Amino acid sequence: QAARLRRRQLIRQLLERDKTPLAILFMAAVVGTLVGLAAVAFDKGVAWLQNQRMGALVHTADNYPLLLTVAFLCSAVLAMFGYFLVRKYAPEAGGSGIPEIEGALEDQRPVRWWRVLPVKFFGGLGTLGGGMVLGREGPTVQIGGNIGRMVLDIFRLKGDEARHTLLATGAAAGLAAAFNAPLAGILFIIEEMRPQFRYTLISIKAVFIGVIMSTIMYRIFNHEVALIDVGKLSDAPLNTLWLYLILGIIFGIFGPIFNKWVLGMQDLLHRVHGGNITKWVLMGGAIGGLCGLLGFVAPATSGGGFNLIPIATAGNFSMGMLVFIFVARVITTLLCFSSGAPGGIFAPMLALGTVLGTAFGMVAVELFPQYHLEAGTFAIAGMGALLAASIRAPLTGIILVLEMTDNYQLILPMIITGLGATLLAQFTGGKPLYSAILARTLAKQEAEQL
Amino acid sequence: QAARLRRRQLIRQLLERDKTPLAILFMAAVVGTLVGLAAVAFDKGVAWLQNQRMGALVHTADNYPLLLTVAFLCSAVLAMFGYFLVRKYAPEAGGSGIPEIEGALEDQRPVRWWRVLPVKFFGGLGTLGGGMVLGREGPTVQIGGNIGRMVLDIFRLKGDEARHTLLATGAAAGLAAAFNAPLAGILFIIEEMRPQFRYTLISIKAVFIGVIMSTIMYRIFNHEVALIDVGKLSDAPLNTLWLYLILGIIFGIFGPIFNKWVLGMQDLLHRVHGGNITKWVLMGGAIGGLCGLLGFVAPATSGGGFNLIPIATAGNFSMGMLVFIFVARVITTLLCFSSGAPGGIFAPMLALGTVLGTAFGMVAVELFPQYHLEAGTFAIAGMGALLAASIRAPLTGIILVLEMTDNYQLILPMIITGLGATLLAQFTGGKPLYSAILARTLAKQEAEQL
Repeated sequence: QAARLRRRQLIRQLLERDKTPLAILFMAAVVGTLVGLAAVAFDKGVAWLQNQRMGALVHTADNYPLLLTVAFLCSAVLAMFGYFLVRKYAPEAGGSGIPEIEGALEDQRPVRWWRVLPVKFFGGLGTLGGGMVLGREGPTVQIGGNIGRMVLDIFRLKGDEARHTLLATGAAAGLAAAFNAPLAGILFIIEEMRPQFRYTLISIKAVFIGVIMSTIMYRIFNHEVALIDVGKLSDAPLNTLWLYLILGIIFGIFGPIFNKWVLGMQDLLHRVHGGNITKWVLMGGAIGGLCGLLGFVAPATSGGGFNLIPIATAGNFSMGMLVFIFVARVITTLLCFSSGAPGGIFAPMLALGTVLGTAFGMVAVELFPQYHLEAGTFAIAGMGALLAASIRAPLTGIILVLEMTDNYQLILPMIITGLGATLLAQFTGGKPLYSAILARTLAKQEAEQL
Repeated sequence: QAARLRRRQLIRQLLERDKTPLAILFMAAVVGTLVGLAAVAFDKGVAWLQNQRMGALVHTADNYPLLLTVAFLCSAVLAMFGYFLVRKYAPEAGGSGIPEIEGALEDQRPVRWWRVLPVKFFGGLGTLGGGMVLGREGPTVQIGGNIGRMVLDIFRLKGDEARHTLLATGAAAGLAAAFNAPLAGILFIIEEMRPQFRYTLISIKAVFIGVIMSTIMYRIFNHEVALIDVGKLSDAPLNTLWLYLILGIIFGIFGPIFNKWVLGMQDLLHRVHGGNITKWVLMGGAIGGLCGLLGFVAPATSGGGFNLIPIATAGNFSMGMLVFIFVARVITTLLCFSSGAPGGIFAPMLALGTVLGTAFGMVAVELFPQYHLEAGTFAIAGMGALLAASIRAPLTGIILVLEMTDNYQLILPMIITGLGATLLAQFTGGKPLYSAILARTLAKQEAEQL
């Protein structure tokens, strides 16, 4: 008897499908333009801070320790400013922000646009211009979601659909304009950040409008220079796909170890300061001054993670340097992100994945010679593999790497590794990172209520 | 006040995420291999039948009307076989198949793998080798869904998640092996074919296994024959994006008119025969014969439409011929899909979109000289536009055209034309075609449920 009414409802629902009102479809363009302006202001600010920190070496270019000490000092105070702002005015700004946007899409974790926008925009600017290794997409995604919550009370719009829709398209535009990827912004909304346990009416056309009205405002400035440039590499033949599957096995068995390391280092770095604000700011300044000293000398194991990647793929880079770069980048990414720093972790995961991919490719080109292999394709194949192993977002983790490279023909070696890094991460016994940070924060929020 | 237990359940849900059983994840590989085998068997059979229908002219290459009438006769009987099959044995194999899989995934529309596979695999072979304007997409997606139901009663696997997951990965691999696109096959499922109103539990990873396990089986049998081969066209600068927006407005004002034309032609060709099986298969023979005739003479306005796109973009063509090609293609697609013949209207939408894109580009290169334009860019921007304006699937309509063309440098004109198509196809008042066909057959089912 239930089949009589569900078809009567399904006919009435299908004859009015994908019909979203013009109020939402126009308010999703102003948030796209605003996030597109704010993201390029963020990028110009971090580029200006990096340029002035690189130009500060010519003041005293004679003494080595007294030359690195002033770089350590400015990278320390530029991170203490951001840490002090985050711990004082809005403690929700810490971490990567994508778990709090995911929480705000499911009615917990209240977003405060009046409070957390001009502490994120001025704290992430400091701790990203200070040479720390953080992906500059996390603050842009949180800034996008909070600009979406800003322009819903500024223009006083009402409804239990608009506060899902504008909150989604802001966090789509923030991921689109931080990577110059106008498709990964949509595919990180419809795959990961949407609530996977409840049906919501997130307007996909409004997400489209916000993504293109932020990608246009990203491409008006800094015209067509990409964040990563590498030419059309060698095509991957059919008989070598099992090597990419083996790389997926390695990445999937590495992923949950990285998640356990991050979730343990968070407890350790919280225990070493005990909740004291001044001790936390001093520890953040010390841990950022490490990030800036390695940005000054031996500059490969620091920075945003986009000055290292295109020279590892199809480039001269020895394995003895490569294993040190991998170990040091694990250490300094674990120090940066797992310390409450305002900053996301996509670009360090992409850098770790492409360094381990270059390592596996340099192993395979000497171990299996009869395929006439190239070591450059394994870096592009394993770029979107640590994302598929630790975020468990293996469709946008492949679409982003296909987007920012313009190297199509290894889409099947990319997608094999993107599957095999999630199969042997589920069967290993891991959890997704951006769904575990939200669970930990929700447990900490609930356990305070006695 | 109700947040004393729902977030406590949300913590338990978020900790246990992406935990798919190994039985589902292993049954999602045998369906991938079987769809990858059946699709390339379908493609090799339709290629062989096209080869015999093309080599039949060598036997009688002296007389024009006696050469044309035997082509008319074989193209008529090759469609009468498919029409007689689809009307005698399984009447649910008509049309496209994606509505009869989307309705099957809503736990309506009962799947019959014992009855729909050996009618589609032998009738959609004949009506596509005969030369009708049908895609090889619908008959592969429906064969995929029926295989996904076949290996669930073969292995007698019981579940409330497996009967949607296998039915989803079959219709994922059916689109992935029809275009050599292992990303459009997933982005058709997680965007369009899933339940858009009810909360479902389609596991993303088990679609993701079967897509690559079908793409490998595709590429292992067809060596290197790409679908569409056009070179790297000139990238659109940011002062001519409004031309792609205007093309999107034209496509959006065309889209619902095309949908209403198809929906009207369905009732017209239903009323012209009145349920008579012999009159219907004679109508199918006439509509196959007067499409194989245009396959022989003036061969642009027939076929799947993939022997036309490299001539349309980056090729010499006249607008006075292109107008006739467009109107004849709309007439023959209207007469071929909307007549119950087993064939998807997906490739005759791609060909129509790139024809209208070339017709916009060859107007704009003359009307706007100072832009230093190139007419082949607008064809690639308009190929992914009729899907966004009539199927209203504007994400897979962009990812698929990015797959089978390999032109990333115009991804922003492509996405602008796609959403400018869906905006003026929503504000005109149209419905998506795959959600209108399902609503019409559900209403026809409710009519006979007295």
